[PDB]
Amino acid sequence: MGTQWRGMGLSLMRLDRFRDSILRSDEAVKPFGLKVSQLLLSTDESTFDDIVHSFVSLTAIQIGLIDLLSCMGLRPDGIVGHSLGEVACGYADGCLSQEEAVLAAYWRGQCIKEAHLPPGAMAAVGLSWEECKQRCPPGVVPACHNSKDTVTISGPQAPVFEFVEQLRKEGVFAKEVRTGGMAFHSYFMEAIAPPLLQELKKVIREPKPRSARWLSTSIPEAQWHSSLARTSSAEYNVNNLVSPVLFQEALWHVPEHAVVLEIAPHALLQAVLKRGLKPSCTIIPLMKKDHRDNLEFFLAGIGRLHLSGIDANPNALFPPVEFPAPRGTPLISPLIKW
Repeated sequence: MGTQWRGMGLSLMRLDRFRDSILRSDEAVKPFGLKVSQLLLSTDESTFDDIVHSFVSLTAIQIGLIDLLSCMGLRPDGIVGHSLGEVACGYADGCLSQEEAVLAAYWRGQCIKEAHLPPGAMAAVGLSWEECKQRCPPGVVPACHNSKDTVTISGPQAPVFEFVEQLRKEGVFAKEVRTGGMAFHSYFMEAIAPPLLQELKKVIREPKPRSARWLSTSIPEAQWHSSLARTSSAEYNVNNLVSPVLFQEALWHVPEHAVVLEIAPHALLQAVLKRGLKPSCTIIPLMKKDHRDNLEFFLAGIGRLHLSGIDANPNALFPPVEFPAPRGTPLISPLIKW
């Protein structure tokens, strides 16, 4: 979360595949009365202010991007999700269905609102994971282990603000992240677990095993053989919501020279990936916040991908060209140089 911005995805909606995927997601979530397309074309900035709308739109956009990438034939060798979007990771891995993932995200959002818990805020802290975790005041714990340098914590706004100001007193980098006014990955969510799991079981009926490529970021590596990690069951998603995000831990398994694509409406985690990844790795945003033409940025990302040695054919994105070609098409043989 935290990447949604007003007007996101409109540029890419011009593509046939993306619009079709968005329509399918909207149909999937149709019964509840929410239209992802309506949200995307929505003009009010507050449209993404709603947690439900933000979650649904983010999941839909991630699924659409995955569909576009699969259209060209790209087959990921690894998969890593960070807090929300784990469900999108599941859909990419094949263990989940588009309708299943969309419904899961929507139900997560809905149950989140129905909790009506006290306000919760997260602030990014320049302090490392170990020092912050021990230094955390009561009611504040390590929220997400983004990287060695940067760790985020979640808790009641009062102690969170007090510790943020105290840390800023030392000069350590501090910054509050837009949490929608509510905490995550903390004891707070623990209350919401029962109803959320009930809804997911109502939604998830045939859990499928997690693939080898997918690396759970909510299940510590020592437990990756556990019952939870085996299948992307509703319980796994609930734990994903409640448990701390061990994003940094999984990064160490990224092989050298790997090409890392950031499947997201906004390339938020680019800096974290650069800091916490092997220098040989390469990063490609695939989408920029409030960019003039997100389609151009996506095409540039695909081009950079092609420059990286991976094979991707842009023709799949657009409608097929009828053949044979019209007479007068320029000769190609003269253009070849040896």
